[PDB]
Amino acid sequence: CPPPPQLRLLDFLQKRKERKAGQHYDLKISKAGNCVDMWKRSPCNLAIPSE
Repeated sequence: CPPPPQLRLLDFLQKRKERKAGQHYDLKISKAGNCVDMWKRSPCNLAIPSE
């Protein structure tokens, strides 16, 4: 059986997704760029510069 009203948004999204995906000059280099705790930093040990 179909869905009720107020959920037609699912229909819109389903039909829209199929159309296509593309963009020229795509500057993103991260799939996980949508994280939350972006403030965390791993403890990094630098090597002593020569001079």
